[PDB]
Amino acid sequence: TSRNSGRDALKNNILAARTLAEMLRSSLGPKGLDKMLIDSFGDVTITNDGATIVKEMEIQHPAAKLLVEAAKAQDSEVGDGTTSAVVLAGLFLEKAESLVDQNIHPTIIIEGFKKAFNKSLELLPQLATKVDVSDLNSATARDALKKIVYTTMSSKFMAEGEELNKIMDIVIDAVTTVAEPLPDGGYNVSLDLIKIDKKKGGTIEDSQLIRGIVLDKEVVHAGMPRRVEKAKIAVLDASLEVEKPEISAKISITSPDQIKAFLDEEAKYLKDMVDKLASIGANVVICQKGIDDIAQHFLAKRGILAVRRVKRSDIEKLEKALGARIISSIKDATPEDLGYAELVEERKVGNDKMVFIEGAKNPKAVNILLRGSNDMALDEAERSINDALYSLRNILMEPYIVPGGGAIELELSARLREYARSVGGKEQLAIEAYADALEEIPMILAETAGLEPISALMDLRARHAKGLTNCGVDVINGKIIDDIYSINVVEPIRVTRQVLKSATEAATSIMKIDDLIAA
Amino acid sequence: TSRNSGRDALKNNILAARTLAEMLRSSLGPKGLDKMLIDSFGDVTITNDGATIVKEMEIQHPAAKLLVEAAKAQDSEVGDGTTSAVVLAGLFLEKAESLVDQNIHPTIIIEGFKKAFNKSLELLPQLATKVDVSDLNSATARDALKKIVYTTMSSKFMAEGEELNKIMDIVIDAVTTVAEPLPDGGYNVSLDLIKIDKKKGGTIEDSQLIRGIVLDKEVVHAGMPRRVEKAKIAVLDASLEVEKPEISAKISITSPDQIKAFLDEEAKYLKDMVDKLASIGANVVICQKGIDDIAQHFLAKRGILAVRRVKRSDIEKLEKALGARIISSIKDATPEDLGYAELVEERKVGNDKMVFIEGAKNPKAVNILLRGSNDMALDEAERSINDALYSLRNILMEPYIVPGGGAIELELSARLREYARSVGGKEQLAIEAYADALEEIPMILAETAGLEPISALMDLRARHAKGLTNCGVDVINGKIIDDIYSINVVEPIRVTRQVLKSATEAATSIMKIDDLIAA
Amino acid sequence: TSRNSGRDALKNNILAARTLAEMLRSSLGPKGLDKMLIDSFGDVTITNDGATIVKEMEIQHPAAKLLVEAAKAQDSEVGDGTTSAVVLAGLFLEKAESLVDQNIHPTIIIEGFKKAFNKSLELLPQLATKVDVSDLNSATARDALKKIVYTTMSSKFMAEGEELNKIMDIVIDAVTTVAEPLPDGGYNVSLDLIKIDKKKGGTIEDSQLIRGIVLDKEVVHAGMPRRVEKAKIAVLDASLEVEKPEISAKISITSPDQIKAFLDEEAKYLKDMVDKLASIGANVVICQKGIDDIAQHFLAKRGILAVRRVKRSDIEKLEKALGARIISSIKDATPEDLGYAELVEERKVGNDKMVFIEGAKNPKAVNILLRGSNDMALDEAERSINDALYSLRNILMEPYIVPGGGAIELELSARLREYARSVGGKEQLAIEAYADALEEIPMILAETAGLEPISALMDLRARHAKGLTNCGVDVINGKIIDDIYSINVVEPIRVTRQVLKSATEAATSIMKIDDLIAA
Repeated sequence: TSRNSGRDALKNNILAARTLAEMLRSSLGPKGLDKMLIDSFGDVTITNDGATIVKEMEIQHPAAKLLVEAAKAQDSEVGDGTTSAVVLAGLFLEKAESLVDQNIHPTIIIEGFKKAFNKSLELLPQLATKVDVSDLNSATARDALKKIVYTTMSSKFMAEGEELNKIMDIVIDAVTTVAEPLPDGGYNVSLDLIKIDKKKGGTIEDSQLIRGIVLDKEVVHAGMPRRVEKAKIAVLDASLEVEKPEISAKISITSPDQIKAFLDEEAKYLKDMVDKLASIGANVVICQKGIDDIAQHFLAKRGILAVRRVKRSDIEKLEKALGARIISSIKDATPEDLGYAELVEERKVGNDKMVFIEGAKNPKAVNILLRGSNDMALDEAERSINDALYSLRNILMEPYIVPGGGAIELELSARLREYARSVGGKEQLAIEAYADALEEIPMILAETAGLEPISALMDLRARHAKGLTNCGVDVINGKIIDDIYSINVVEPIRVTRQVLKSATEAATSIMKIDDLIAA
Repeated sequence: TSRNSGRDALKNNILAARTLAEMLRSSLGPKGLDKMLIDSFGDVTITNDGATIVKEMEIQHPAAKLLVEAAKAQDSEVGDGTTSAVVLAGLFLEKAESLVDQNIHPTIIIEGFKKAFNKSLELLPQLATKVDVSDLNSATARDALKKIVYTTMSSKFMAEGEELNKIMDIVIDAVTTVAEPLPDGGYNVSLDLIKIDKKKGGTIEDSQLIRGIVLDKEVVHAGMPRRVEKAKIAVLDASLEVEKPEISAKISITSPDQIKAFLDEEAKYLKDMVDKLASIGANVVICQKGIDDIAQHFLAKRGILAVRRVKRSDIEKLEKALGARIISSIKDATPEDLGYAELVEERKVGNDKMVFIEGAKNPKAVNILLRGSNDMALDEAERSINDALYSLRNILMEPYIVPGGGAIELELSARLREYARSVGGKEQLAIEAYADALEEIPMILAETAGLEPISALMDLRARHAKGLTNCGVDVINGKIIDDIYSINVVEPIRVTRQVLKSATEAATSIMKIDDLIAA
Repeated sequence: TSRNSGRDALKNNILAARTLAEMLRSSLGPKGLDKMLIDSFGDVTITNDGATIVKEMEIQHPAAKLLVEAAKAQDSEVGDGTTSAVVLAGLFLEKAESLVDQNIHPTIIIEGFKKAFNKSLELLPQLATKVDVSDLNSATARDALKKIVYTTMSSKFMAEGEELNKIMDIVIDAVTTVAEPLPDGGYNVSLDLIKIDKKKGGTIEDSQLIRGIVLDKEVVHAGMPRRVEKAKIAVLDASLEVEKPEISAKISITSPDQIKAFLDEEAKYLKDMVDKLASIGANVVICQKGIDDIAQHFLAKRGILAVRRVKRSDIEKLEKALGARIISSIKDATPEDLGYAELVEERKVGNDKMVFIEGAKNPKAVNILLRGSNDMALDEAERSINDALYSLRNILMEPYIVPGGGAIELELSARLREYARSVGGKEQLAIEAYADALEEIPMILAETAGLEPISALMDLRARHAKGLTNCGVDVINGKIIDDIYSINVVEPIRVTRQVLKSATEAATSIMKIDDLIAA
């Protein structure tokens, strides 16, 4: 059992967490420097994604494991902020450590950072920008929605891709149509209710939203109906497979006719099962855990359109949208538990076959069909719609946006270095370190762009002093910019709010740990 | 888990990828020096193709694995450009490396190589000379084609074969007619529609084009037809073989009659299979994964010509030209699925048998039969034919040529060093280091030819300075030359355009990376 | 020969001058911890003066030697400031090392300290207080002068000496009469004209100012007048000694009588010289490099009081006051080169003999006579008189006084962190780190007294802000206190002005020096 002294243990934990942070920080910006990641299997992986470098690397120091655990817990809400969140966490820790070095109790530092964060959450709804809950059915004369998709695409990659951007703006318009509203000013839109299916080949301009369901399956037998009109769809949980007692009958393999007599006995049990489904009057069937080949001939003969591996999430929606009820087993199929579609057809997308389900009693869920060239251009175009889907769902589910390019932070740093003056003993030194820590974000972006960082930090400060919140620095420009609102660089409120929660959580947690005992 | 520092890693990853390049460049061009490559298993291989030397050699340090990935991707498109492209990537990395020593942020270098490159792509169709689409047919009084077929042979070889060259020039002529032409000086007949079969024995002059398809896999038994007139061809995917249950029926060895009856029951399943075919009335039959021995005897008894092991691609052409169906299995065969040939014969090439299907409506794919010599002299003559088809294909899909021997590069270097003047700031040093790198190609050619390089540059610069888009150095000649068109040293555009595309890709990617993390 | 790198060399010369300062600071202020210093010859020495601790110790590194030279030069003007001055140089330097770490060029840091210092100089007349220029006929009902002498003893001692302190107050009152009036409203008075003579074997109460001069000496032979009335004083540069030629006669040991006759010739020239002085009619004579015993026997016979060893400074104060002429040698003694005194007498002080010259036309110089007990208690009563006289000569030669207890410093730091708002660029950044360095003085005095420094700085910072100027921290009381004037902790303007002058000199000097080449 490995022991560690106090003083020493906190310094040793600030260093691991701090080593992770300054290592992620070459990759912080929207042109940030890409990492190279070799596995023990020796495959190389080059990315600028920050949630991917924590997952891909051996980390073992317990305080470095806490900081990835914070990143991971953050990784489900955001892709860029979870990068920014680790950098911020690291910059708070190296200021806390300077107060501990003046022998100041960490308890007080924790309490003065708690009052800082708290002041900050009452300044960001006033420092925020409020847009319309509905620009003429929330999407007309396009404006806002186009800038979020042109911006998010430029920030995540840049290069060439205008004929991709316009299609992505049309998709984003189609999701915006879906949307039904909350009396606050948010919306009841949901990523989860959105489902995106990608098919190989041709043009990205041929991608569309669907109100009903698309099944990406190619559907089992060529002889089954290629259109069904007024379809009664049965959904069944189990395999279409024989039901038999567990302990298994034995015949000799040294008699020929009996190997055929087990095989034919199980095969007349399947032909019974298919007759029960054609007696039920089903025109389509879904079976989630498989259909035998003999049974697929008998379903095709009786004229029934059968689907295999339709995954649990897609079934819940098909149930819910056509009014089915999930049936456990083929004896258990029963004639009013069947749901209903106007039609079910097979349609080719990019030469490949595909089943589109429509005429649906309620589909809350929607489907987007994405057709396009190759694999790298298709995977990348899906990813790109994803980044654009997620910015739209953050402005839809909360109407407030805040300016970016170092703005928000510089204002907290000046109101907090005004707050911290009215504050009393030993609490004021902690608070004024948290005001400086927001000032340590912002300038690093200007160094990423190839420009001096310290003269860019002072000139934003004096612009912030004579003017107001407007000013900032743009990595994509390479320069200080008069007015951030002008270059489209508004950000969702939720990318700030979460990284100030997860940086103040990771740093207060490394401050709160005075000992470490290891087996 | 091996860690490495930022800034430190960028230099180590340029060195590694610069070292690879600097080892391969002595093998560049038509006198370049050969490497010897010994495998782990001990196999020695002496070569000077550059895509082959990276395939055959172990590479371990990740930034030299990246340049190999650039080689790899270019090797799918060209065989000649890939040798050049790896060296080019070295000449760009060593000007970038000096800019990193002057402390100029990579974001700027990345962007200046980019502005230099964007200018170059708009200088290379104005530097290009465009010949003809096909006024009076392409190859008539042969000339331009004869020049590429003699010029490719000079590069790829440089020894006697005047009596090989007239034959290659003739084969090229034959291919060139086919064409299937595309708008605005394009063409559609290509490498994946060209098929070359080489058969031993006698002269290369006996080589021919075929409009139909040529099958190398022999007609089987002697007692089958060796010529079919007005042939009914059946095409079949599956093996002609006995199909039977999973768990395998057993009849004891110590009942010796009943094993013999089990065998003859399986011979009655085979003779049935053949008798179905003979009932369909297919005078020819093909089975892709095989014909049974009994089954080959019955097809011969009935007077049916059967072919075995024919490859997926050859089958598709044979489908398309005879109007046939690829049938799944003897059970799937049914009486509208048969194609049609005016004749089918077995014809002897250097004594040996070969099956030619011909008189086939509407084929786009062609077959070239190359007869000749024993074996080493025939594999080199097929290879020589390939090399001549690839120049003829770079000329067919764009009828654009660019002067070689350093003419396009020395001309981009002066036009970029004029462009780089009109650009301001430290980004002008960046444009001007990419003009310096093209001028770093070219003089290396003069040293490989056994001449002083720096004095050859000054002679080349002065003829390039008093005239315009002319003069070069030629490794074959072993001099400098006023008239570089005139000695036939001109290149198709697609070998330039790609190797300058794949050197900027590789070098731009090796710059963006600041970390390397290894398990 | 050892060489050193740029920036490295500079950091090492900042490290040596830092270690000196932060070691000299444990002795700071009047509660300061004393050092013990043992010499190479083993001599033990205990002191807390900083100009002594640098003298009694070997300091090796050249940049630390430079700082002793800045201390040596400052010790010659003040005995309190030079201690404070070492500490002030280290505290500016450790802020400079942070700016150098910010990658700021020294030329910009030097120019911002120059602008901080010129701003500081226009701030020290505004903070400055002028009491009077003449104070009811000066030292009258004494009050202000009583307080500076009692305070200077209380900082210098802090134990029983009340009945010396009162004597010291009479002596300061006596020196004040002397002081002559400048039209600035200052007073000309000079330490080079103040003289104190200490005799063992009494009580302090019997100490006096004298207008005329005191000769400390016992004055040679008792046989001469021990009181002279209307004294004609001869002053003589040389020895009363033979003038015989250097290339000189010799005499044999065995010619016994001629040896006695050479001895009597050197005594008969000395007796002529003495008779020559006596014909001139002199009554006192001073010979500064000596009196022969024969010349003393003969000078007492003529009723003449001769003095030996009267040093060159004392000799000028006696010349100017008696209207004498310093004569070179007895041959040059001549009758009107004599000065005149009303009387010259011997008076017994502490039972010890002492000679007083008085009735002097126009002396500027004064003499203070110091009686006391023992030897150690007399040297200390001398030292106590010294330091208080030194505090009078600084209040008298400039009529400006300033507050103490870290009042001036806390006030410069806040006015500069307002100056620095009207300044721009990287020289603003440098001004604001100097301002911070003044804030680092002050709180260390509260730690010598046992208080908490960060809590004594927050209570002073809020009291200096909500209250108003003359706020400080008293190390002798042990408190933060408002109106430090009340406590009597007012200093001369010249002890602050100089200690900022010499610190800003040492720190600029170690900053202008790039290299160090050492043999």
